[PDB]
Amino acid sequence: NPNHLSYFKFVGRIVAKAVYDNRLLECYFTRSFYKHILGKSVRYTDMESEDYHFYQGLVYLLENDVSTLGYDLTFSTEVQEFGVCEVRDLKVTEENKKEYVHLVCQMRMTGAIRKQLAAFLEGFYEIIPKR
Repeated sequence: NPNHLSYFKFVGRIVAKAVYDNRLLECYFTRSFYKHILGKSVRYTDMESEDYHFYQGLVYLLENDVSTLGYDLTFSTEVQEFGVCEVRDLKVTEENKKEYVHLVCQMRMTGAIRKQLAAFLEGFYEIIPKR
């Protein structure tokens, strides 16, 4: 849909109207999307629901030495958004991997939905103040 951001802002308006009216909707959003609507970071365990084989890659990253990978990595990942695939920087090391897994999970979760999400939040905060 070429207008999709506007429709996400509309549905965000309808969600904030239901909340303002104190009326229950049959919405069942992910914990990720509620975190996005609260401005909270996601956690790597969220990838388990969104992309199991990437969570599994991170679990091979947790509790294992980088030497198990057999090739080097850096802070960059391929993301499909709107059907375009692009390699995006996240800013690897034993200190950074704590950050690599966080930012790569951000990139993989938001990259493909970052603009839909920002439109929804624009629809939401119009009616219900963020604070």
